[PDB]
Amino acid sequence: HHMKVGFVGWRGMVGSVLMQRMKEENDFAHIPEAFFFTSSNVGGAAPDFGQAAKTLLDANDVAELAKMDIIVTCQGGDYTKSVFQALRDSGWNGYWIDAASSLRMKDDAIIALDPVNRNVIDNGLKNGVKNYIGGNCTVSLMLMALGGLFQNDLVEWATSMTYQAASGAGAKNMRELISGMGAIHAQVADELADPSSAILDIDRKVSDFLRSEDYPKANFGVPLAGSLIPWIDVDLGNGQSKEEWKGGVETNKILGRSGNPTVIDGLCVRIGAMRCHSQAITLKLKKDLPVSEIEAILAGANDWVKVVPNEKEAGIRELTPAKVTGTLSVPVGRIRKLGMGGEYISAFTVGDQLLWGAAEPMRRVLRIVLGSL
Repeated sequence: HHMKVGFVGWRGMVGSVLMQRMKEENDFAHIPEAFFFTSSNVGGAAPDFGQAAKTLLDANDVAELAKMDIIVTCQGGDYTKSVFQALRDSGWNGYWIDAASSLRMKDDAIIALDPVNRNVIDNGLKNGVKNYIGGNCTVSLMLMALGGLFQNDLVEWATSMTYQAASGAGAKNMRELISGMGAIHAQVADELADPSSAILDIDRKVSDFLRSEDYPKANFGVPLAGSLIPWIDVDLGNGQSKEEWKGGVETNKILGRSGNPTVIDGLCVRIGAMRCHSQAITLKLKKDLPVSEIEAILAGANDWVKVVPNEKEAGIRELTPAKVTGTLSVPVGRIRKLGMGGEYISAFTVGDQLLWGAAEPMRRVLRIVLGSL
């Protein structure tokens, strides 16, 4: 009833979304003693959520961290590597709630996505698990949409072809995306304002610009605005990106199915959207069910998924980054039987990666951890 919660990386993008959400749900009213840490500004001002400690503690001081009962970090994997094992080596037996991928595949850690795996979280808490890690964006967003099928063991395999937003690469990448949009338009601003200008002239100027060294591409390396990038994260050397490899491993740990795991594969592609990830998925199901029953199973899974009837007008209104950005809704639609047989379906889902793909599972598992003491 006297728990001390420390926050690291609250000032970065993910941490800033977390703080915003915790303010919106009045989470700090449920935190007896909140503390804010810093890698740069020891003794400076903490964000004012009404907590007693108004000044920043040293994020790199393992003894200061060990004073917390719970550490909530959005600082990233390098930070986690710098202090986590040193903290545990000192005897610190508190809770580590982390956005980063460092500890995802450790046996003493749970990937928290409670609308999908609350039963797993509740069991770790009773069995002494102290590490609750946020899942990779694409998997968590996929399971928010499709958890009804997976949780019922109705999925034999799935391939997801993704349309991933810049936010997953960072604030700098989001700023570069909009800058590129502005620089593309500025090349043909006059022609666009002239209704009699030739489309092929506009077109040639834009395509020349995407191949010119004047295009702003410092962060992605290549154009994103006006283009796409069919590789995300590092090259594993087997033709697979690390983003694609996190697919099968993370999905099966969240559910608890690393014993007889479901195959999750596909291609991860960046497109010019700000912060929604979209996925076009082929699934082979273990049963030939009608679309209506599949849809009922999906709808019943959790409170945030939105099944969209498979019609044009609803699809283009509901299943887009324009609709979903900044919201907690996870629409899924285009549910159709495929030509290969009754057990093959398509699904298309859109989800905000800064919320369900990052900050939102963290505030909820913080509350669960606090509600357990």
